[PDB]
Amino acid sequence: MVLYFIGLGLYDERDITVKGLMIAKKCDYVFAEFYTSLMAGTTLGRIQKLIGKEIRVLSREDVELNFENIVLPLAKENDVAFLTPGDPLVATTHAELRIRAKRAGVESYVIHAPSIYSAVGITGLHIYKFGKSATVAYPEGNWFPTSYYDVIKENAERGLHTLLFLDIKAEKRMYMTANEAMELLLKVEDMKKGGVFTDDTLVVVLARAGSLNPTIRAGYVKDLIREDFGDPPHILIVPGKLHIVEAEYLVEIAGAPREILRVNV
Amino acid sequence: MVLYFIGLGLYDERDITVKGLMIAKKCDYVFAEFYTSLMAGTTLGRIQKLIGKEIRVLSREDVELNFENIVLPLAKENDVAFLTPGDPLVATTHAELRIRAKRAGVESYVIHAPSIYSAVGITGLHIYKFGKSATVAYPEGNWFPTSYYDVIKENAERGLHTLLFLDIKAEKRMYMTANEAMELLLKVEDMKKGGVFTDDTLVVVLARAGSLNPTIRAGYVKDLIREDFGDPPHILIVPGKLHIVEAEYLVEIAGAPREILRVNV
Ligand SMILES: Nc1ncnc2c1ncn2[C@@H]1O[C@H](CSCC[C@H](N)C(=O)O)[C@@H](O)[C@H]1O
Repeated sequence: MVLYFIGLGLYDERDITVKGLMIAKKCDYVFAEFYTSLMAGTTLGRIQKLIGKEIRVLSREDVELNFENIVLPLAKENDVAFLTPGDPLVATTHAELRIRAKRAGVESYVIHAPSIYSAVGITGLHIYKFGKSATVAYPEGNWFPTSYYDVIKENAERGLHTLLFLDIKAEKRMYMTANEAMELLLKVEDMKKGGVFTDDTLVVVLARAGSLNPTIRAGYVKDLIREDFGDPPHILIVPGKLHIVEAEYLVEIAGAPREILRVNV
Repeated sequence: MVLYFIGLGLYDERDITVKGLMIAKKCDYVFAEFYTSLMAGTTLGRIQKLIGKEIRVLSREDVELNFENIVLPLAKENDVAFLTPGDPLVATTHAELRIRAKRAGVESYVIHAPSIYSAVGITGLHIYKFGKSATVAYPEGNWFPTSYYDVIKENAERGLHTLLFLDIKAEKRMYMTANEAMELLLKVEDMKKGGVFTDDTLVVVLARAGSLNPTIRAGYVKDLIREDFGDPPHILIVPGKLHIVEAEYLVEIAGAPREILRVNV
Protein backbone atom coordinates (compact mmCIF):
# COMPACT_ATOMS: atom_id res chain seq x y z
CA MET A 1 0.00 0.00 0.00
CA VAL A 2 2.55 2.59 -1.23
CA LEU A 3 3.31 4.45 -4.45
CA TYR A 4 6.68 4.35 -6.25
CA PHE A 5 7.87 7.10 -8.61
CA ILE A 6 10.46 5.23 -10.70
CA GLY A 7 12.67 6.74 -13.36
CA LEU A 8 13.38 4.77 -16.53
CA GLY A 9 16.46 6.64 -17.69
CA LEU A 10 17.68 8.39 -20.82
CA TYR A 11 17.37 6.06 -23.83
CA ASP A 12 16.25 2.44 -23.40
CA GLU A 13 14.68 0.15 -20.83
CA ARG A 14 18.13 -0.61 -19.46
CA ASP A 15 18.85 2.87 -18.16
CA ILE A 16 16.59 1.95 -15.24
CA THR A 17 18.51 1.34 -12.04
CA VAL A 18 18.74 -2.10 -10.64
CA LYS A 19 16.90 -0.72 -7.57
CA GLY A 20 14.07 0.43 -9.79
CA LEU A 21 13.81 -2.84 -11.71
CA MET A 22 13.64 -5.10 -8.68
CA ILE A 23 11.01 -2.92 -7.00
CA ALA A 24 9.03 -2.46 -10.22
CA LYS A 25 9.01 -6.24 -10.61
CA LYS A 26 7.33 -6.57 -7.21
CA CYS A 27 4.65 -3.91 -7.55
CA ASP A 28 1.04 -4.99 -7.94
CA TYR A 29 0.07 -2.30 -10.45
CA VAL A 30 2.27 -0.37 -12.89
CA PHE A 31 1.44 2.96 -14.52
CA ALA A 32 3.53 5.20 -16.78
CA GLU A 33 3.67 8.33 -18.92
CA PHE A 34 5.71 8.98 -22.05
CA TYR A 35 4.85 12.62 -22.74
CA THR A 36 7.44 14.44 -20.60
CA SER A 37 10.31 13.02 -22.68
CA LEU A 38 11.30 10.60 -25.45
CA MET A 39 13.08 7.27 -24.89
CA ALA A 40 14.21 6.72 -28.48
CA GLY A 41 15.83 3.33 -27.98
CA THR A 42 13.01 1.19 -26.58
CA THR A 43 9.31 0.31 -26.79
CA LEU A 44 6.53 -0.19 -24.25
CA GLY A 45 6.75 -3.90 -25.00
CA ARG A 46 10.42 -4.20 -24.07
CA ILE A 47 9.83 -2.30 -20.82
CA GLN A 48 6.88 -4.58 -20.05
CA LYS A 49 8.99 -7.63 -20.88
CA LEU A 50 11.88 -6.48 -18.69
CA ILE A 51 9.71 -5.64 -15.75
CA GLY A 52 7.26 -8.57 -16.16
CA LYS A 53 4.09 -6.46 -15.97
CA GLU A 54 1.55 -4.78 -18.11
CA ILE A 55 2.08 -1.10 -18.10
CA ARG A 56 -0.85 1.10 -18.45
CA VAL A 57 0.19 4.29 -20.06
CA LEU A 58 -1.38 7.56 -18.92
CA SER A 59 -1.89 10.80 -20.84
CA ARG A 60 -0.94 14.27 -19.59
CA GLU A 61 -4.56 14.94 -18.64
CA ASP A 62 -5.00 11.54 -16.94
CA VAL A 63 -2.00 12.53 -14.79
CA GLU A 64 -2.45 16.32 -14.32
CA LEU A 65 -6.18 16.10 -13.68
CA ASN A 66 -7.04 12.47 -12.67
CA PHE A 67 -3.87 11.16 -10.95
CA GLU A 68 -5.71 10.91 -7.62
CA ASN A 69 -8.64 9.14 -9.35
CA ILE A 70 -6.68 6.66 -11.49
CA VAL A 71 -3.48 5.87 -9.60
CA LEU A 72 -3.87 6.92 -5.86
CA PRO A 73 -6.93 4.71 -5.22
CA LEU A 74 -4.99 1.49 -5.96
CA ALA A 75 -2.08 2.58 -3.75
CA LYS A 76 -4.19 2.61 -0.61
CA GLU A 77 -4.41 -1.21 -1.03
CA ASN A 78 -1.58 -2.21 -3.35
CA ASP A 79 1.98 -1.38 -4.18
CA VAL A 80 1.93 0.88 -7.21
CA ALA A 81 4.63 2.20 -9.49
CA PHE A 82 4.50 5.26 -11.74
CA LEU A 83 7.21 5.11 -14.41
CA THR A 84 8.61 8.10 -16.31
CA PRO A 85 11.47 8.76 -18.75
CA GLY A 86 14.74 9.99 -17.23
CA ASP A 87 14.39 11.04 -13.60
CA PRO A 88 10.73 11.43 -12.48
CA LEU A 89 11.10 14.89 -10.91
CA VAL A 90 13.45 16.64 -13.32
CA ALA A 91 11.90 19.34 -15.48
CA THR A 92 8.41 17.97 -14.84
CA THR A 93 5.70 18.81 -12.35
CA HIS A 94 5.52 15.32 -11.04
CA ALA A 95 6.93 16.44 -7.66
CA GLU A 96 3.54 17.99 -7.01
CA LEU A 97 1.95 14.63 -7.31
CA ARG A 98 3.84 13.62 -4.18
CA ILE A 99 1.79 16.20 -2.31
CA ARG A 100 -1.39 14.73 -3.73
CA ALA A 101 -0.24 11.33 -2.63
CA LYS A 102 0.29 12.66 0.88
CA ARG A 103 -3.17 14.22 1.13
CA ALA A 104 -4.73 10.86 0.23
CA GLY A 105 -2.87 9.02 2.98
CA VAL A 106 -0.50 7.32 0.52
CA GLU A 107 3.20 6.96 1.15
CA SER A 108 5.43 7.66 -1.84
CA TYR A 109 9.01 6.83 -2.61
CA VAL A 110 11.31 8.04 -5.38
CA ILE A 111 13.80 5.93 -7.31
CA HIS A 112 16.12 8.07 -9.41
CA ALA A 113 17.54 7.33 -12.83
CA PRO A 114 19.99 8.94 -15.16
CA SER A 115 18.68 12.38 -16.27
CA ILE A 116 19.49 14.63 -19.22
CA TYR A 117 20.33 17.27 -16.62
CA SER A 118 23.45 15.46 -15.40
CA ALA A 119 24.14 13.70 -18.73
CA VAL A 120 25.32 17.04 -20.13
CA GLY A 121 28.58 16.14 -18.52
CA ILE A 122 29.34 13.99 -21.57
CA THR A 123 29.69 17.23 -23.58
CA GLY A 124 32.89 18.07 -21.69
CA LEU A 125 31.41 21.23 -20.20
CA HIS A 126 31.92 21.50 -16.43
CA ILE A 127 28.50 20.82 -14.97
CA TYR A 128 29.02 23.26 -12.10
CA LYS A 129 29.34 26.04 -14.70
CA PHE A 130 25.76 25.63 -15.89
CA GLY A 131 23.43 28.46 -14.96
CA LYS A 132 19.65 28.78 -15.02
CA SER A 133 18.11 26.34 -17.53
CA ALA A 134 15.31 26.98 -20.03
CA THR A 135 12.91 25.39 -22.53
CA VAL A 136 12.62 26.32 -26.22
CA ALA A 137 8.87 26.13 -26.84
CA TYR A 138 7.01 25.81 -30.14
CA PRO A 139 5.16 29.00 -31.12
CA GLU A 140 1.36 28.56 -30.96
CA GLY A 141 -0.92 30.60 -33.22
CA ASN A 142 0.04 34.26 -32.61
CA TRP A 143 1.81 33.72 -29.40
CA PHE A 144 5.64 33.42 -29.76
CA PRO A 145 7.57 32.43 -26.53
CA THR A 146 10.88 34.26 -25.95
CA SER A 147 11.86 33.97 -22.26
CA TYR A 148 14.47 31.29 -22.98
CA TYR A 149 16.34 33.91 -24.97
CA ASP A 150 16.77 36.13 -21.91
CA VAL A 151 17.92 33.14 -19.88
CA ILE A 152 20.85 32.62 -22.24
CA LYS A 153 21.67 36.31 -22.06
CA GLU A 154 21.66 36.33 -18.27
CA ASN A 155 23.88 33.22 -17.99
CA ALA A 156 26.28 34.35 -20.72
CA GLU A 157 26.71 37.70 -18.90
CA ARG A 158 27.95 35.75 -15.99
CA GLY A 159 30.07 33.40 -18.10
CA LEU A 160 27.77 30.41 -17.31
CA HIS A 161 26.59 27.72 -19.76
CA THR A 162 22.91 27.45 -20.64
CA LEU A 163 21.06 24.16 -20.95
CA LEU A 164 18.04 24.31 -23.24
CA PHE A 165 15.47 21.53 -22.99
CA LEU A 166 13.66 21.15 -26.31
CA ASP A 167 9.88 21.16 -26.75
CA ILE A 168 7.74 18.04 -27.21
CA LYS A 169 4.14 17.36 -28.22
CA ALA A 170 4.05 13.55 -27.73
CA GLU A 171 0.40 13.09 -28.73
CA LYS A 172 1.35 14.56 -32.12
CA ARG A 173 4.67 12.72 -32.07
CA MET A 174 6.57 16.01 -32.41
CA TYR A 175 10.08 16.35 -31.04
CA MET A 176 11.87 19.66 -31.59
CA THR A 177 15.31 19.23 -33.13
CA ALA A 178 18.25 21.30 -32.26
CA ASN A 179 18.03 22.55 -35.81
CA GLU A 180 14.49 23.79 -35.06
CA ALA A 181 15.58 25.42 -31.80
CA MET A 182 18.38 27.27 -33.57
CA GLU A 183 15.92 28.71 -36.10
CA LEU A 184 13.51 29.99 -33.46
CA LEU A 185 16.36 31.65 -31.66
CA LEU A 186 17.68 33.44 -34.70
CA LYS A 187 14.19 34.79 -35.21
CA VAL A 188 14.07 35.91 -31.58
CA GLU A 189 17.51 37.51 -31.87
CA ASP A 190 16.36 39.25 -35.03
CA MET A 191 13.38 40.50 -33.04
CA LYS A 192 15.24 41.56 -29.94
CA LYS A 193 18.74 42.31 -31.37
CA GLY A 194 20.68 41.78 -28.14
CA GLY A 195 23.66 40.08 -29.72
CA VAL A 196 22.83 36.96 -27.70
CA PHE A 197 22.35 34.33 -30.40
CA THR A 198 23.72 34.78 -33.95
CA ASP A 199 25.35 32.91 -36.86
CA ASP A 200 28.66 33.18 -34.93
CA THR A 201 27.41 31.83 -31.60
CA LEU A 202 29.06 28.61 -30.46
CA VAL A 203 26.57 25.92 -29.46
CA VAL A 204 26.68 22.26 -28.49
CA VAL A 205 24.21 19.60 -29.51
CA LEU A 206 23.65 16.39 -27.60
CA ALA A 207 21.25 13.91 -29.19
CA ARG A 208 20.03 10.59 -27.83
CA ALA A 209 22.07 10.73 -24.62
CA GLY A 210 22.05 7.35 -22.94
CA SER A 211 22.56 5.39 -26.14
CA LEU A 212 26.06 4.04 -26.69
CA ASN A 213 26.62 6.28 -29.69
CA PRO A 214 24.98 9.61 -28.90
CA THR A 215 25.56 12.46 -31.30
CA ILE A 216 27.73 15.12 -29.70
CA ARG A 217 28.58 18.15 -31.82
CA ALA A 218 29.98 21.60 -31.09
CA GLY A 219 30.31 24.53 -33.47
CA TYR A 220 29.06 27.81 -34.85
CA VAL A 221 25.35 28.14 -35.57
CA LYS A 222 25.93 29.02 -39.22
CA ASP A 223 27.70 25.65 -39.58
CA LEU A 224 25.33 23.52 -37.37
CA ILE A 225 21.81 24.93 -38.01
CA ARG A 226 21.40 22.57 -40.99
CA GLU A 227 23.49 19.61 -39.94
CA ASP A 228 21.70 16.34 -39.33
CA PHE A 229 22.06 15.24 -35.72
CA GLY A 230 19.98 12.07 -36.02
CA ASP A 231 16.63 11.21 -34.49
CA PRO A 232 15.28 13.01 -31.40
CA PRO A 233 15.54 13.70 -28.54
CA HIS A 234 18.00 16.60 -28.74
CA ILE A 235 18.95 19.38 -26.40
CA LEU A 236 20.94 22.34 -27.14
CA ILE A 237 23.46 24.14 -25.00
CA VAL A 238 24.87 27.64 -25.36
CA PRO A 239 28.22 27.64 -23.49
CA GLY A 240 29.46 30.74 -21.65
CA LYS A 241 33.06 31.30 -21.56
CA LEU A 242 35.08 28.24 -21.81
CA HIS A 243 37.83 26.72 -19.71
CA ILE A 244 40.76 25.45 -21.76
CA VAL A 245 40.05 21.75 -21.08
CA GLU A 246 36.38 22.26 -22.05
CA ALA A 247 37.39 23.67 -25.40
CA GLU A 248 39.92 20.81 -25.90
CA TYR A 249 37.20 18.25 -25.22
CA LEU A 250 34.80 20.00 -27.59
CA VAL A 251 37.39 19.91 -30.37
CA GLU A 252 38.72 16.39 -29.63
CA ILE A 253 35.39 14.62 -28.82
CA ALA A 254 32.64 16.79 -30.31
CA GLY A 255 34.45 17.79 -33.51
CA ALA A 256 34.38 21.56 -32.92
CA PRO A 257 36.41 23.98 -35.11
CA ARG A 258 40.00 23.73 -33.84
CA GLU A 259 40.00 27.49 -33.27
CA ILE A 260 37.73 27.51 -30.30
CA LEU A 261 40.95 26.20 -28.78
CA ARG A 262 41.81 29.84 -28.60
CA VAL A 263 39.92 31.07 -25.62
CA ASN A 264 39.52 34.80 -25.08
CA VAL A 265 39.99 34.97 -21.34
CA MET B 1 39.90 -2.21 -27.28
CA VAL B 2 37.01 -0.61 -25.32
CA LEU B 3 36.80 1.47 -22.12
CA TYR B 4 33.45 1.85 -20.37
CA PHE B 5 32.92 4.80 -18.02
CA ILE B 6 30.18 3.42 -15.80
CA GLY B 7 28.34 5.41 -13.17
CA LEU B 8 27.50 3.71 -9.90
CA GLY B 9 24.62 5.99 -8.96
CA LEU B 10 23.75 7.69 -5.66
CA TYR B 11 23.76 5.55 -2.51
CA ASP B 12 24.13 1.76 -2.73
CA GLU B 13 25.19 -1.08 -5.08
CA ARG B 14 21.75 -1.21 -6.71
CA ASP B 15 21.93 2.42 -7.86
CA ILE B 16 23.95 1.29 -10.91
CA THR B 17 21.75 0.95 -14.02
CA VAL B 18 20.84 -2.38 -15.49
CA LYS B 19 22.85 -1.36 -18.56
CA GLY B 20 25.85 -0.60 -16.39
CA LEU B 21 25.82 -3.84 -14.44
CA MET B 22 25.48 -6.05 -17.55
CA ILE B 23 28.31 -4.23 -19.33
CA ALA B 24 30.46 -4.46 -16.19
CA LYS B 25 29.87 -8.22 -15.84
CA LYS B 26 31.28 -8.69 -19.34
CA CYS B 27 34.44 -6.61 -18.89
CA ASP B 28 37.78 -8.37 -18.42
CA TYR B 29 38.95 -5.72 -15.97
CA VAL B 30 37.13 -3.41 -13.58
CA PHE B 31 38.51 -0.30 -11.93
CA ALA B 32 36.80 2.16 -9.59
CA GLU B 33 37.58 5.32 -7.64
CA PHE B 34 36.08 6.60 -4.41
CA TYR B 35 37.97 9.82 -3.92
CA THR B 36 35.47 12.18 -5.62
CA SER B 37 32.78 10.65 -3.42
CA LEU B 38 31.88 7.54 -1.45
CA MET B 39 28.80 5.34 -1.59
CA ALA B 40 27.71 5.58 2.05
CA GLY B 41 24.96 3.00 1.61
CA THR B 42 27.13 0.12 0.58
CA THR B 43 30.72 -1.31 0.49
CA LEU B 44 33.29 -2.24 -1.99
CA GLY B 45 32.61 -5.84 -1.02
CA ARG B 46 28.93 -5.60 -1.83
CA ILE B 47 29.68 -3.84 -5.11
CA GLN B 48 32.10 -6.58 -6.09
CA LYS B 49 29.62 -9.33 -5.16
CA LEU B 50 26.92 -7.80 -7.29
CA ILE B 51 29.21 -7.37 -10.30
CA GLY B 52 30.96 -10.68 -9.78
CA LYS B 53 34.32 -9.17 -10.70
CA GLU B 54 37.22 -8.19 -8.48
CA ILE B 55 37.41 -4.40 -8.37
CA ARG B 56 40.76 -2.71 -8.24
CA VAL B 57 40.50 0.58 -6.60
CA LEU B 58 42.33 3.63 -7.88
CA SER B 59 43.49 6.70 -5.92
CA ARG B 60 43.22 10.29 -7.08
CA GLU B 61 46.85 10.26 -8.17
CA ASP B 62 46.36 6.91 -9.94
CA VAL B 63 43.69 8.58 -12.07
CA GLU B 64 44.83 12.19 -12.61
CA LEU B 65 48.50 11.32 -13.05
CA ASN B 66 48.62 7.74 -14.42
CA PHE B 67 45.24 6.86 -16.00
CA GLU B 68 47.12 6.19 -19.26
CA ASN B 69 49.61 3.76 -17.71
CA ILE B 70 47.26 1.83 -15.40
CA VAL B 71 43.85 1.70 -17.16
CA LEU B 72 44.33 2.47 -20.88
CA PRO B 73 46.97 -0.24 -21.64
CA LEU B 74 44.55 -2.98 -20.54
CA ALA B 75 41.78 -1.38 -22.60
CA LYS B 76 43.77 -1.97 -25.80
CA GLU B 77 43.33 -5.79 -25.75
CA ASN B 78 40.35 -6.19 -23.40
CA ASP B 79 37.07 -4.60 -22.38
CA VAL B 80 37.75 -2.38 -19.36
CA ALA B 81 35.29 -0.75 -16.98
CA PHE B 82 35.96 2.37 -14.90
CA LEU B 83 33.42 2.85 -12.11
CA THR B 84 32.71 6.20 -10.49
CA PRO B 85 30.06 7.18 -7.90
CA GLY B 86 27.10 9.07 -9.38
CA ASP B 87 27.05 9.90 -13.07
CA PRO B 88 30.34 9.55 -14.98
CA LEU B 89 31.98 12.82 -16.21
CA VAL B 90 30.17 14.94 -13.62
CA ALA B 91 33.39 15.33 -11.63
CA THR B 92 35.10 18.30 -13.27
CA THR B 93 38.39 16.50 -14.29
CA HIS B 94 36.83 13.24 -15.63
CA ALA B 95 35.73 14.35 -19.15
CA GLU B 96 39.45 14.93 -20.01
CA LEU B 97 40.01 11.24 -19.38
CA ARG B 98 38.15 10.55 -22.58
CA ILE B 99 40.69 12.63 -24.46
CA ARG B 100 43.48 10.54 -23.01
CA ALA B 101 41.72 7.43 -24.27
CA LYS B 102 41.34 8.88 -27.76
CA ARG B 103 45.05 9.76 -27.73
CA ALA B 104 45.83 6.14 -26.80
CA GLY B 105 43.70 4.84 -29.67
CA VAL B 106 41.12 3.47 -27.19
CA GLU B 107 37.36 3.62 -27.79
CA SER B 108 35.32 4.90 -24.82
CA TYR B 109 31.63 4.75 -24.04
CA VAL B 110 29.71 6.35 -21.21
CA ILE B 111 27.03 4.56 -19.23
CA HIS B 112 25.08 7.12 -17.18
CA ALA B 113 23.62 6.63 -13.75
CA PRO B 114 21.82 8.92 -11.28
CA SER B 115 23.61 12.08 -10.09
CA ILE B 116 22.95 14.40 -7.15
CA TYR B 117 22.61 17.24 -9.71
CA SER B 118 19.31 15.74 -10.89
CA ALA B 119 18.43 13.75 -7.72
CA VAL B 120 17.87 17.07 -5.75
CA GLY B 121 14.73 17.28 -7.68
CA ILE B 122 13.36 15.28 -4.76
CA THR B 123 13.54 18.48 -2.69
CA GLY B 124 10.63 19.78 -4.75
CA LEU B 125 12.75 22.67 -6.06
CA HIS B 126 12.40 23.24 -9.82
CA ILE B 127 15.54 22.10 -11.62
CA TYR B 128 15.55 24.89 -14.21
CA LYS B 129 15.85 27.36 -11.31
CA PHE B 130 19.22 26.04 -10.13
CA GLY B 131 22.08 28.40 -10.90
CA LYS B 132 25.84 28.07 -10.69
CA SER B 133 26.96 25.30 -8.33
CA ALA B 134 29.70 25.34 -5.73
CA THR B 135 31.57 23.49 -3.01
CA VAL B 136 31.87 24.66 0.60
CA ALA B 137 35.50 24.15 1.59
CA TYR B 138 37.12 23.95 5.03
CA PRO B 139 39.32 27.00 5.74
CA GLU B 140 42.86 25.98 6.73
CA GLY B 141 46.03 27.67 7.86
CA ASN B 142 46.17 31.21 6.50
CA TRP B 143 43.69 30.32 3.77
CA PHE B 144 40.04 31.28 4.11
CA PRO B 145 38.21 30.75 0.77
CA THR B 146 34.75 32.31 0.31
CA SER B 147 33.90 31.94 -3.39
CA TYR B 148 30.98 29.60 -2.61
CA TYR B 149 29.50 32.55 -0.72
CA ASP B 150 29.64 34.85 -3.77
CA VAL B 151 28.06 32.08 -5.82
CA ILE B 152 25.03 32.03 -3.51
CA LYS B 153 24.80 35.82 -3.75
CA GLU B 154 24.89 35.99 -7.59
CA ASN B 155 22.33 33.14 -7.82
CA ALA B 156 19.82 34.29 -5.17
CA GLU B 157 20.24 37.76 -6.72
CA ARG B 158 18.63 36.39 -9.86
CA GLY B 159 16.00 34.27 -8.10
CA LEU B 160 18.04 31.09 -8.64
CA HIS B 161 18.73 28.18 -6.27
CA THR B 162 22.29 27.31 -5.16
CA LEU B 163 23.38 23.68 -4.86
CA LEU B 164 26.24 23.34 -2.38
CA PHE B 165 28.50 20.32 -2.27
CA LEU B 166 30.19 19.93 1.09
CA ASP B 167 33.89 19.25 1.68
CA ILE B 168 34.95 15.60 1.86
CA LYS B 169 38.16 14.10 2.80
CA ALA B 170 37.44 10.73 0.96
CA GLU B 171 40.53 8.83 2.17
CA LYS B 172 39.98 9.68 5.86
CA ARG B 173 36.26 9.14 5.32
CA MET B 174 35.61 12.62 6.84
CA TYR B 175 32.46 14.50 5.69
CA MET B 176 31.55 18.10 6.29
CA THR B 177 28.08 18.12 7.85
CA ALA B 178 25.29 20.43 6.79
CA ASN B 179 25.58 21.86 10.32
CA GLU B 180 29.25 22.70 9.83
CA ALA B 181 28.55 24.23 6.41
CA MET B 182 25.90 26.47 7.94
CA GLU B 183 28.18 27.73 10.66
CA LEU B 184 30.96 28.35 8.15
CA LEU B 185 28.66 30.43 5.99
CA LEU B 186 27.43 32.29 9.02
CA LYS B 187 31.03 33.01 9.75
CA VAL B 188 31.62 34.08 6.15
CA GLU B 189 28.58 36.37 6.37
CA ASP B 190 30.03 38.12 9.41
CA MET B 191 33.10 38.74 7.26
CA LYS B 192 31.57 40.11 4.07
CA LYS B 193 28.30 41.34 5.62
CA GLY B 194 26.64 41.00 2.23
CA GLY B 195 23.33 39.93 3.73
CA VAL B 196 23.56 36.64 1.84
CA PHE B 197 23.44 34.00 4.59
CA THR B 198 21.99 34.68 8.06
CA ASP B 199 19.95 33.06 10.82
CA ASP B 200 16.87 33.99 8.80
CA THR B 201 17.98 32.43 5.54
CA LEU B 202 15.99 29.48 4.43
CA VAL B 203 17.88 26.36 3.48
CA VAL B 204 17.20 22.83 2.39
CA VAL B 205 19.22 19.84 3.54
CA LEU B 206 19.25 16.60 1.55
CA ALA B 207 20.96 13.57 3.01
CA ARG B 208 21.47 10.10 1.57
CA ALA B 209 19.71 10.89 -1.67
CA GLY B 210 19.08 7.61 -3.44
CA SER B 211 18.20 5.55 -0.40
CA LEU B 212 14.50 4.73 -0.09
CA ASN B 213 14.41 6.84 3.07
CA PRO B 214 16.35 10.04 2.36
CA THR B 215 16.30 12.91 4.84
CA ILE B 216 14.77 16.04 3.30
CA ARG B 217 14.51 19.04 5.60
CA ALA B 218 13.81 22.71 5.00
CA GLY B 219 13.76 25.66 7.35
CA TYR B 220 15.47 28.76 8.64
CA VAL B 221 19.11 28.44 9.64
CA LYS B 222 18.43 29.39 13.28
CA ASP B 223 16.32 26.21 13.62
CA LEU B 224 18.35 23.82 11.43
CA ILE B 225 21.96 24.77 12.21
CA ARG B 226 21.80 22.53 15.27
CA GLU B 227 19.46 19.81 13.98
CA ASP B 228 20.59 16.22 13.39
CA PHE B 229 20.19 15.19 9.74
CA GLY B 230 21.55 11.65 10.18
CA ASP B 231 24.59 10.03 8.59
CA PRO B 232 26.42 11.68 5.66
CA PRO B 233 26.79 12.63 3.02
CA HIS B 234 24.95 15.94 3.30
CA ILE B 235 24.03 18.34 0.53
CA LEU B 236 23.09 21.96 1.32
CA ILE B 237 20.86 24.13 -0.84
CA VAL B 238 20.18 27.83 -0.46
CA PRO B 239 16.98 28.47 -2.48
CA GLY B 240 16.23 31.73 -4.25
CA LYS B 241 12.70 33.13 -4.09
CA LEU B 242 10.28 30.19 -4.24
CA HIS B 243 7.44 29.38 -6.63
CA ILE B 244 4.37 28.71 -4.46
CA VAL B 245 4.35 25.05 -5.58
CA GLU B 246 7.94 24.62 -4.41
CA ALA B 247 7.03 26.07 -1.01
CA GLU B 248 4.04 23.78 -0.62
CA TYR B 249 6.28 20.78 -1.30
CA LEU B 250 8.91 21.84 1.24
CA VAL B 251 6.10 22.27 3.79
CA GLU B 252 4.21 19.04 3.08
CA ILE B 253 7.18 16.78 2.29
CA ALA B 254 10.27 18.35 3.92
CA GLY B 255 8.52 19.60 7.06
CA ALA B 256 9.26 23.27 6.36
CA PRO B 257 7.50 25.89 8.53
CA ARG B 258 4.20 27.38 7.28
CA GLU B 259 5.91 30.73 7.53
CA ILE B 260 7.71 30.15 4.20
CA LEU B 261 4.42 30.13 2.30
CA ARG B 262 4.28 33.89 2.81
CA VAL B 263 7.89 34.88 3.61
CA ASN B 264 9.90 33.17 0.85
CA VAL B 265 7.31 33.33 -1.96
N1 LIG C 1 18.43 11.12 -23.93
C1 LIG C 1 18.23 12.41 -24.22
N2 LIG C 1 19.01 13.06 -25.14
C2 LIG C 1 18.85 14.37 -25.47
N3 LIG C 1 17.88 15.18 -24.91
C3 LIG C 1 17.10 14.54 -23.99
C4 LIG C 1 17.20 13.23 -23.61
N4 LIG C 1 16.21 12.92 -22.63
C5 LIG C 1 15.57 14.04 -22.46
N5 LIG C 1 16.02 15.10 -23.24
C6 LIG C 1 15.62 16.46 -23.38
O1 LIG C 1 14.67 16.88 -22.29
C7 LIG C 1 13.33 17.07 -22.80
C8 LIG C 1 12.33 16.36 -21.81
S1 LIG C 1 12.37 17.24 -20.31
C9 LIG C 1 12.08 15.93 -19.04
C10 LIG C 1 13.44 15.40 -18.59
C11 LIG C 1 13.51 14.14 -17.78
N6 LIG C 1 12.75 14.10 -16.46
C12 LIG C 1 15.02 13.78 -17.42
O2 LIG C 1 15.32 13.56 -16.22
O3 LIG C 1 15.87 13.73 -18.41
C13 LIG C 1 13.31 16.56 -24.19
O4 LIG C 1 12.32 17.23 -24.96
C14 LIG C 1 14.77 16.81 -24.65
O5 LIG C 1 15.00 18.12 -25.16
